Amino acid sequence: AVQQKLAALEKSSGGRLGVALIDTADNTQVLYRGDERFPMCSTSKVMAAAAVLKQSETQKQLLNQPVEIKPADLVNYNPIAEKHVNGTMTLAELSAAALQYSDNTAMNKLIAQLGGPGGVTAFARAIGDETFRLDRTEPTLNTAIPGDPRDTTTPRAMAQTLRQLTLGHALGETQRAQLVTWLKGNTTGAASIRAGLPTSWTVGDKTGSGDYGTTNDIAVIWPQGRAPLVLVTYFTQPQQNAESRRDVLASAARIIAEGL
Repeated sequence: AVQQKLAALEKSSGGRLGVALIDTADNTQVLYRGDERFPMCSTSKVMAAAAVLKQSETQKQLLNQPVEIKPADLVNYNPIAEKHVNGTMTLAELSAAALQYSDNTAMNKLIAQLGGPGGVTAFARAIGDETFRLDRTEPTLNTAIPGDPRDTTTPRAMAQTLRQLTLGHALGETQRAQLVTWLKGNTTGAASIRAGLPTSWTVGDKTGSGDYGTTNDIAVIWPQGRAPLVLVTYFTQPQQNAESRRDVLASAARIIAEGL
């Protein structure tokens, strides 16, 4: 009934919906188009941040390293970086800004720290994620062009990776805790998965948004009284300037919750 409910939501929305739920109490999965590729957009900021966290396991003062923010470094959405122009931000501050405010300059700095998009993909591969690919920096990674494999992943692989990063051991203990702290402090997710879930649940999430009305969210969820969950929702639309449909992600989370 869950797959049918999700299919009906997709049909009503006019778009293409991808869902993956992992219930870690019993490791059950719920997927909808779970092996179809979707543009990741700013949800990629999770992987990049984790990759920097991974680097910091073997470079101890790495998170505290200042990075210079030049005027020319600013892109299309720089709510935090725009205040440190002609200054510096440490990698911890950049990671926090990327994850919790979706600052695209912060993301580009994280990518640069990793040696380019392929460094993020290389981190994905090193932790056993064989589907993720990051090809471009911000803002062009948000073009979300139908069928373009660049900067895409699948809901299933994204859910598994998010589990390894936040509940599994792809990262060291302190690094996993730091990533969880960052996700929990996200400021942009109130209207996405969170809006479809009971209000007493704790949620760490990362939203994303892009062209083709691309509207994404990936979350680790601690329900009241039960084992955590991973829920990824990737939504995209047929027209390039389509408006974001975050309510669709909320409705998918609501459907998925009623069956858990």
